[PDB]
Amino acid sequence: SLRYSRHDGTSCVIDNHHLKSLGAVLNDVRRKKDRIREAEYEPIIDIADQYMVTEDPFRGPGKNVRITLFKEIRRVHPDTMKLVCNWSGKEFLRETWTRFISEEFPITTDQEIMDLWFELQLRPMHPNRCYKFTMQYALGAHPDYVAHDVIRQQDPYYVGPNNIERINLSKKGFAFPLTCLQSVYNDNFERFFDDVLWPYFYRPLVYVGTTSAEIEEIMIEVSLLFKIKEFAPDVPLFTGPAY
Amino acid sequence: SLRYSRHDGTSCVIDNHHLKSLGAVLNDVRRKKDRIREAEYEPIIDIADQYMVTEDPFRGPGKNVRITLFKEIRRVHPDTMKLVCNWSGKEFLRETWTRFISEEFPITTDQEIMDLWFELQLRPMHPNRCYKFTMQYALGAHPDYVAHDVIRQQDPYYVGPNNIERINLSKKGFAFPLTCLQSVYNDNFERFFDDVLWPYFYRPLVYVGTTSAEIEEIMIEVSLLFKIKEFAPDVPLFTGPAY
Amino acid sequence: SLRYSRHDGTSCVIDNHHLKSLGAVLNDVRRKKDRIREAEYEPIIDIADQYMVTEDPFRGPGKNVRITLFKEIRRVHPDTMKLVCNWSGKEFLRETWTRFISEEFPITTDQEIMDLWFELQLRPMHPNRCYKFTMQYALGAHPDYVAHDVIRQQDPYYVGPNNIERINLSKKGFAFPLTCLQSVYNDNFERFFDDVLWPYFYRPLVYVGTTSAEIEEIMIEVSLLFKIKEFAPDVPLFTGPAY
Amino acid sequence: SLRYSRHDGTSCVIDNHHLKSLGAVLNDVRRKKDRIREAEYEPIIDIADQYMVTEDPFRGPGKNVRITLFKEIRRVHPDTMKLVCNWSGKEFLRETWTRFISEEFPITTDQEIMDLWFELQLRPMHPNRCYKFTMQYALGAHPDYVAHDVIRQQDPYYVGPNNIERINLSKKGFAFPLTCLQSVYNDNFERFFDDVLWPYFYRPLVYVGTTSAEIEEIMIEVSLLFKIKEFAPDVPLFTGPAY
Amino acid sequence: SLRYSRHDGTSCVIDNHHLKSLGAVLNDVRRKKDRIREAEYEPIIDIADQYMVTEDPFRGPGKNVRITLFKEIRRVHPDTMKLVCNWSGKEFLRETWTRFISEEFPITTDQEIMDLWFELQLRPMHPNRCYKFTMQYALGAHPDYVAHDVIRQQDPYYVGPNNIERINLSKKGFAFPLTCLQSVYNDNFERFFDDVLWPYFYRPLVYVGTTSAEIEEIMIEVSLLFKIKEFAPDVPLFTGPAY
Amino acid sequence: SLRYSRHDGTSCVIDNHHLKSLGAVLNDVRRKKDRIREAEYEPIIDIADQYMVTEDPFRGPGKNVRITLFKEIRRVHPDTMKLVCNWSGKEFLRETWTRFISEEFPITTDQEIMDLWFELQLRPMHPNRCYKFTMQYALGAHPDYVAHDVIRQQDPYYVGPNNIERINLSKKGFAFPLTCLQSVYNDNFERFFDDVLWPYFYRPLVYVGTTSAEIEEIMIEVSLLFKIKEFAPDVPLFTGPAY
Amino acid sequence: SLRYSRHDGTSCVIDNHHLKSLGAVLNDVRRKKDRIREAEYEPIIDIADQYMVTEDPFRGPGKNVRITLFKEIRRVHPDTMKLVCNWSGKEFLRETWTRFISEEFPITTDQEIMDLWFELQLRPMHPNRCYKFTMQYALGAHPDYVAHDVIRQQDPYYVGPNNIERINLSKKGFAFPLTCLQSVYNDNFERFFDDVLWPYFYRPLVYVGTTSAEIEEIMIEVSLLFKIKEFAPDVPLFTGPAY
Amino acid sequence: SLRYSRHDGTSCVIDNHHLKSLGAVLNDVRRKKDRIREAEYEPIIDIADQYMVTEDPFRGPGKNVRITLFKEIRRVHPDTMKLVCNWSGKEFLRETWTRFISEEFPITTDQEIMDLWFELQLRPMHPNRCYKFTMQYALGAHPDYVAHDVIRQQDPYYVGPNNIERINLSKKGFAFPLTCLQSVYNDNFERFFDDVLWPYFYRPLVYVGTTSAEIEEIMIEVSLLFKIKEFAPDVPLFTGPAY
Repeated sequence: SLRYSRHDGTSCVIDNHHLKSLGAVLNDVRRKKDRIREAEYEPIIDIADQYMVTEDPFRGPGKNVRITLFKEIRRVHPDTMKLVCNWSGKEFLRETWTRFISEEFPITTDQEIMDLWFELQLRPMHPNRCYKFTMQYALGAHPDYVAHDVIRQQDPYYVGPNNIERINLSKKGFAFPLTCLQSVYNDNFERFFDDVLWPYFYRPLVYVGTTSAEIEEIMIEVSLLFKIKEFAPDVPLFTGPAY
Repeated sequence: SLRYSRHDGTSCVIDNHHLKSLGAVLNDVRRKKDRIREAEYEPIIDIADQYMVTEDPFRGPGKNVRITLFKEIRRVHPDTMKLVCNWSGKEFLRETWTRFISEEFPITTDQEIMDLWFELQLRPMHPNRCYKFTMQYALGAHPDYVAHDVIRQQDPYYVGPNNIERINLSKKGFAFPLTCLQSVYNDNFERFFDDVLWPYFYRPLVYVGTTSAEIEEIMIEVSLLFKIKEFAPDVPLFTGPAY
Repeated sequence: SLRYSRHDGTSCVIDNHHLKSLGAVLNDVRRKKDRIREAEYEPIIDIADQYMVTEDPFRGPGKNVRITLFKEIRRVHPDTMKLVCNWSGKEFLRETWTRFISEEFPITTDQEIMDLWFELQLRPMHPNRCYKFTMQYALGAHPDYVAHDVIRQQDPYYVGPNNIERINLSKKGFAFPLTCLQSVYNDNFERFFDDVLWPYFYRPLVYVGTTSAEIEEIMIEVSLLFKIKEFAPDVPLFTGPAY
Repeated sequence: SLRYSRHDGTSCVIDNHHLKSLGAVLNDVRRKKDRIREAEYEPIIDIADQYMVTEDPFRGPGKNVRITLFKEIRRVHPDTMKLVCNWSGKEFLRETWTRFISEEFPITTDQEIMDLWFELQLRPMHPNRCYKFTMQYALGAHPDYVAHDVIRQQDPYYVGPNNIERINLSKKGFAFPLTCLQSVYNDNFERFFDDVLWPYFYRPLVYVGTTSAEIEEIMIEVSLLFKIKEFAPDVPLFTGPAY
Repeated sequence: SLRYSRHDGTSCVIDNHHLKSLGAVLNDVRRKKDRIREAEYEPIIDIADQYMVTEDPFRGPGKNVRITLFKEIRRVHPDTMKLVCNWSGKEFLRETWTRFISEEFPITTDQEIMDLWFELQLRPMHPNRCYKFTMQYALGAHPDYVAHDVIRQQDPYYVGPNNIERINLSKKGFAFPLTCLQSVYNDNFERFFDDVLWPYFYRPLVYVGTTSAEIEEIMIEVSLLFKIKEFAPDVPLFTGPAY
Repeated sequence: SLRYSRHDGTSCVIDNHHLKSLGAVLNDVRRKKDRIREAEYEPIIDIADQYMVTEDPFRGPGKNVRITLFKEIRRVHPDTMKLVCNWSGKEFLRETWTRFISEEFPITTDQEIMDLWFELQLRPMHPNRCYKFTMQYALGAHPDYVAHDVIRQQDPYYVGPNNIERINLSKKGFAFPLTCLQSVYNDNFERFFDDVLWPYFYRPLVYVGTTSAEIEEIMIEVSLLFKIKEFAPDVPLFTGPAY
Repeated sequence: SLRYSRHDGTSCVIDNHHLKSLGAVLNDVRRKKDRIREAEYEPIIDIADQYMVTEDPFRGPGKNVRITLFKEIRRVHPDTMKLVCNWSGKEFLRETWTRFISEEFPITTDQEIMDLWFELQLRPMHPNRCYKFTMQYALGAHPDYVAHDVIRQQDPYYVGPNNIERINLSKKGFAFPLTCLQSVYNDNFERFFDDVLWPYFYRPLVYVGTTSAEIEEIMIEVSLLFKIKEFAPDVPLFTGPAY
Repeated sequence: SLRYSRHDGTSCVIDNHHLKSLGAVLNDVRRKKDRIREAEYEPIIDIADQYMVTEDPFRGPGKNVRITLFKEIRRVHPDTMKLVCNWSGKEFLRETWTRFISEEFPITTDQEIMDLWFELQLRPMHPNRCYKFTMQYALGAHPDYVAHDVIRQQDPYYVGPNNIERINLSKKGFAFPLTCLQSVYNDNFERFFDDVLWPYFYRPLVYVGTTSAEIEEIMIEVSLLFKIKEFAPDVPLFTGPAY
C-alpha cells in the first residue's frame, strides 16, 4: 500500500504561469515510457490469449463449507500406500447427509451445492523430515469387494504444495442432500437414501503414501468441502407480525 | 511484418573467392548464440510441459454463430444483482429452437453443434465511471419456483476483461435442435418439444451486478453462441440436371 | 495507440468452473510486480516533489494570437550582433495597437491579455551550414539615445532549439490595448496613446548573432504573441429579435 | 575529448571495389541503432517539453561583477541565527553606490544592470565538522525599528550545496546607480540619494544559522553581485586625432 | 523518421531570466552521457580499424544494367548438379555483344564498363519446401571438351540468402564491347569477334544443385550484369542548330 | 544439439476442448517477442549489408590437397628474420610438378586447380615461451641475385593465430601442372618446363621471425596447398567390358 | 595502461599456513567466470571464422612513402564533379619517375614496391559547413580523348571518414621505377620511358564532388603513396677500408 | 576446456594484402574492451588487497595422511551432545604413536610433520532427515577429572558443509613422533612416552550434537590427519652395490 494513491505533488500559479511538482512530472514521463511498452507487447499478449487457465475453485466463486469428518494416523512403508477409509456406500451416505444437515440447519436461504469435494489433508508427525505426500483413489466397486489395506505405489497423484488434495465427487454418482437451486423441505435420511438409485456402489476409497525412503507417521484430517451459491433476497428480517 | 523474409543480403564470387554480406554473416553469428540459448533452456521447458493450458473455445476450433436474443437495461444497487431473464423451460426452448432454425435455414451441410453457450454482454451507459461487472447463475428449479428479482452479492463470478461472460449449457440438461452429426430432416417445434424429457425444469437464470459503490445503469445484450463443425464435401454445386 | 484498451481477453464458465485468458492473467501478475515497484520508489518521488517546474506558456493555458509584424534579412559577422528594430516608443505603440486591433476586431467576448511576448524567429538562408543563434536585448533608454547598429558579443542569450526566442513584455512598462478583464469600448490610437504615461521611453531593442566563425545570412520574422483568456458565456447566438 | 572527431577510419579502392574500415562500419551500424532509439523516445520528450527549467543567472547570460563589501565572524547557537548586517537605508545606499562606482569607473561602454544580488558566502572555521547552513532575511521596516540580533530558527532557507545564497534585490525597492541602458553622466552620491524616493526604508537584514547541534564558528563574506549587459560597438579605439 | 529533427523544445525570457524546455535539457544531459561513452570506446574502434570490409558491388558505386539472357527449368537429384549453359566461346560472345548493344543503343555518353558479372538467379517451383541452393562453375576448356551434363557435389559454392550468385568475369579472359573509357564508334559483331584473341576458349560453364534430400524442380533466370560509370558533361541538350 | 527439435509438448482433446502443453505455449509467446525484435533491427542489418566479408578459402569451396615439401629448424635473433628457402626457379618448378603429380596420380576425374598457396607452418621448440611469429616474402628477382640469409625486421606480416601463413601464388607468374578445367594427358617435367615462359625468374623467397626479445628455436613445415574443383560425373564405375 | 601488470597482491606464511591477498583471490574467481564464458561462446566464434576481413594496407605491412605532387583548389556545383588532373600518359610518368627517384635516392637497400596508390586528400575551406566528399575516376583512354572538365554525379564513390581516397594503380597498366625485388642500377627517365609499352594510354583521371546543396570551395592535396618492403641485411656499415 | 586454446582463426595473403579471420578480429576487439575494464577496476582491487584470506590447509601445501582410528555410533537428544572419546593422555599417545608409525614405516625420506589435526567426520544413519551437526571440545584437564558423557548445548561450533570438523593439535601440548625436519632413528613407544613432559594432561575430549528437534542416530569416523613436507633428493634408487 502506497501513501498518496498516485496523487503525488500539486500545482500553483505565479504571474499567470503554472508550476507543477517535479516528481509528478517525472512520473508522467515514466508513465508515457511504460505506456509505449504496453503497446509494444500487446501483440504478444494476443498470442497468449489464444489459451486460458482455470480459477481455483476454493479461492473462487461460491463459499466454502468444510464439514470435517474424522482424523486418523497411519504409518506407511516406502513405496506403499495405506487405505484411509473403507465405508460402504450406505455408511458414506449417512455421514454425508447427517453431518451436513446437522451442521447447516437451519438453512434459511435458497441455495445450490455447486460441487462436492473430498478433502485429504496431511501433516507430518515428526520434525526434521523432508518428504512429500502421494495419493491414489477409486470411487466404485462391487459391494462385496473389500479393498486392499495396503498397495505398492505406481504412478500416483503427487499431493500439492500445501499437503492438501481435494477430489471432486460429481453429482453423477454421488448424491447431494440439495440437488439443485431449491428451498429446503421436510427431509430425513430414510427418504434421502430411498431416492438414491445405487446407494451401495459409489464410495470414495483413498490411499496415501510418501516419497520417503523410510517409514513415516502421518496425521490425516478428512473432510467434505461443499461449494455453495446462496440466493438471499435484498429484504429485511422482521419480528412477526411484519409491518 | 519484415521486408526481406530473413533473406537479407546476397553473395558473389571474385577470383574464385566467395563474398557474403556482412549483415547476413552477423545474423548467422547471432542465430548461433540464440540456438545455444534454446538448448540451455530446453530442460526448463520440459518442467513446464508437465502441465497444459486450454484453448479459447471462441478463438479456437469450430465456427461461431451468435443468435442474439434480446436487449435489456437494469439499474443495480451496490452489493446486489438483478435477474436478467425469468423464462420458463418451455419459453426458453421456444426461443432456442425458433431463433436458431429460422436464422440458419437452409442448413445445406452435415454438421454438429459442439457447444451451446449463454452469452451475457455488458456495457456502461454513463461515461467517466470506473467499475467492473459481476455475475451469478442457476440452471434448474421447481417449475413453480419463481426466482428473486434481486439478491445480495456473495462470492460472485467476476466478469472478464471484455465485459463478456459465456456460460456453457451442456447437452445433458439443455436440448439441442441438432443432436449429433446429422443432416437435417423435416422438423418443427412441437416434435422437438415432445422429445425433450424435462422441458420445464432446465432454464438459465442469470444475475448481474457491479463492483461499484453507487447505483449504475447497465445495458445488456443476451445471445446464444453455437459452436459448429461442418462436414462439407469437396464437391461442386451444379444447376440441375448435373452433367 | 493500442487496440484493446487493456480489455485483453475474456472469461467463460464450464461446469461451475471459471476460465480466464492466459494473456490477461499474465498481465495481472506483471501489474502486481509494477505496483510493488511504484510503492518502492514513492519515497524517492517525495524527495523530487520538494521542487517544481514551470509549464510552457505557449503550450499551456490561454490561447496564442501571433500578430506578425515584419520580416528582415541581416548578414552578421562572427562575434557580432546586428540590431533588429529601432522604432521609437510611439512607433512601437502604433504597430502594437494598430495591428492587434485591426486583426482581432470584432472582439465579441469578454477577455484579458495574460502576457505580451516579443517573438524573434530565425532561419538560415544557406543550406549545409551548422551554427546556432544568439540574442541580446534592451527595453528602455533616453528617447534621443540611438542604439548601436552592431555590437560585439558578450555573454548573450543562446536561442533555443527551434530557433525561437520569446521575450516577455510586462504590463509594467509596456501598455496593453486591453488592460484587464473587460468588454471593449469605443477606442482609438489617440486616446490609447494619451493614457500611456511614458510613451517614448519603452521600446524593444533586440540584437541577433550566431555561434559561427563565418558571416551568415539570416532571415528574421518578428511578431507579437498575445496570451489571452476568453470568458465566453454558455449561451446561444440568435438572430434578432431573440425569442 | 576524443582524438579523431568521429572521423575514424578511411577508404580505398582496389579493382573498382571499395573498401572501408571495419571500425567505421560498426559505428555506422551502432549509430543506426541509436537513431532508432531516439525516434522511439521522441514521444516521451514531448511530454517533458510541456514544462521548462530556469537557467542559472550566474552561469548564464550577462557578466558577473562581484563587489565584495566586508567580512565577519559569528558564533551561532543551535536552533538560532545571528544578524549579519544592520545598516540603515542610507548607509546601505552609500556602500552600494560608492563601492560599485569607484570599482567600475571608468565605465567606457553603454550598459544596463540586469539584476542586483546580495551574496552571502559561508565557510567553516573548524575542520572535521559536519553541518549545513541556514538563512533568513527581511528587506524593509520602520527606520526606527532595530532588528533582533539573534532569533530562533523557524522554517528557514537551507543554503545551497556550495554554501552560497544569492538574494535578488529588485529594481522596485532598491535603487541602482545605472537605471536602464545608458551612458554614464556626471554623477555623485548626493544627487543619487536625493532621487531615491524611500532611502531609509529598504535595507537587507539577513540572518545565518546552522543545522548543527553545537555552537559553530562561521566566517562570512558579503558581496553585491551585479549582472550586466554591455553594448560595446564593433569599432576601433584610436589615439586622437582619429584618422 | 522523427518529427522534430532534434529541434525539440524552445526558450523564452521572463524578467531577464532564461527558461528552456525540460525535455531538451534532459536530452543535453543524455547526449553528454553518450559523448562520454563514445570517448570510452574510441580506443576499441582503433583496434577494429586495423581491418576493412568490402562494399557490395551492386549496392555501391556504378549503375546496374541487367541484360537478361534466358530462363530454364531443371530437376536436380540429391547430391548432384546439372549444367545450366553449354554455349561455345563464339555463341557466348554473340549473346554478350548482341544483347548488350541492342538494349543500350543509342549510347549517348562517354562511359566505361567497370565489371561484368554472370548472374544466376534461382527460385523454387513447389511451395512448402525447405532447402538451399548450391553452385559450381568453370570458365575455360578445350573447345572440343564437352562438359558433363550432371556431376556429384563436392565442396560447392553455397548460394547466398536471396538465392542469387553473381560471378565476376574479369576483362582478362572475357572481352567487353566497351574496353575502357570511350565514346562509341561504328561497330559490329564481326570486327568485335576478330579482335578477340581466344574467342573459343573462354565461356562460363555453371552448375546448380541443392541441399535437399529429394529431387527438386528449379526455375533459373540467367543474366549478364554490367557495372557502368558514365561521364555525362554538365551541358544542355539543344535542338539543332544550337544558339 | 537439443533433444526435441523444437517439437516440445503435445495436444489432446477433452469434451471438444483443446489442451496444449504450457511449455510449448510459452515458447510461442517468446518466439513472438523475438520475431518483433527481428523486425525492429532489420533496418540496422540493411546498413550492415552495404558491405561484405570474404569466405575462408581453406574452409570454403574446393578441396584441400596439402603437398608437404620439407621441414626445417632455424634460430632467429630478435628483430631479425632468416630465409626459409633459396631454390632457383627451376628447382622450385621441379618440386612443384614432381611432388604434386606423383602424389595425385592416377588423376581419374576432370578438375581444375583453383588456387596455389605457399603454406608456412610454425611451432615453438621450447615450452613456457610467449611470443608470436612474423613473416616477409618476395616472389621474383634476377636469377643471379642471391638473397640475404638474414635481415632486420621492418613492417612485417604478423602470422595469424594458429601459426600458419598461406601465400597465394597467382597463375600469372607461377605455372600450374593443370592449367584449366581439363583431363590429364601424357605429360612429363621436361615438356612442362619448356612451356613455362620465365622458369628462372619466379620463386618464393620467404623469411620468418618473432616478436621475442631473445633468440628462439623454430620448427618449420613448408607445403604447397592446392584448391581443386572436381567434375566427377554421376555415373558408375564398372569392370570391363561394361554391360 | 594499468599499474601492476596483473601482479596484484602477494602472499606470506604464518604458522605453516598460507595467506594470499583478497583482491587477488577475487580476480582468480572472476577469471574463472570469464574463462567459462569464453568456452561458452567458442562455438559462436567458429561460425564467424568462416569469413575473413582485410588488413588496412596503410596501417599494415610495408612502409609508407608519400610522394606529394601538387595542391589545387576547386569550386564544385551541387551534383557535379570537377576534374583534378589532366596529364597525358607521358607527363604522368615523368612526375612519377622524377619525384620518387629524386626524393628516395640514394636507395641503399634491396627492396620492392608492393603497391602504388593515388592519394586524393580533401579539406573544406570554409568553417561551419556540413557535407561529405564524393569521387569518380578513370584510368585509360584514347591519347587524343580529352576528358570533360565537369560532369554530373551518378553513383559515385563516397569518400571515407577522414576525407582520403587512395586508389590502387596495379603493376599491370602503370609502370613502376622498381619492378621487383632488386638493387638499383644506373637509370634515367629516357630508358624508363622507352621500356614502358603503352606510355600514352594509362593515366589517372579523377573527379571530386560533394553531397552539399550549395557550391563549396575545396582544397586538394594529391600524392603517390608507395608501399615498400626493404630487405636490409643484419650487417654493419663501416668506413672503408673495412676491417 | 576449450578446443582451440585461443588460437582461433588463421591468416593468408592475396596480392600483398593480408586477410585474417573475422571471429579472431572480433575477439581482439572484445579483449580490448575487457582490458579497458580491468584498468577501470584495478583501483578497486587495491582496496581489497589491503586484506588477506587463508589457504585451505587440506587442499594446500603438504600432503595429507589420514590415520583413521575408530568408528562409533551415538544417539543424541535435542539440545545435547555426547562425548566421542574418553581416553587418558597415555592411551591417546599410544594410539597416536602406534598407528602412525606402523602405517608409515618404512619412512624412507627426510620429512617434517607440519600440523596434527583431529578429524571428526559425521554422516546420518536415517534418510529423509534435515539437520546439521554441532561440536564442542576440550584439550586438557586433571587426570582424575572424568568428563560428563552428555551435556546441554551452549554456543557450540557449527560443523561445516561437508560434515567434517578438523581441530588443530599444536606441537605445544601434543607430542609428535617426528618433531622437526629429521631422518628417523631407532625408536619405540617407551622412549617416546618417557620424553613427553605431561603425558597424562593433554587429550582431546570432543562432543557432538545436532540442530534437530528430535533424537538422531549418528555414525562417527575419527582420524588423525597429518600434514607432512617431504624432502626427497633428486637422486636414483639403485640395487646395491651402486655403480
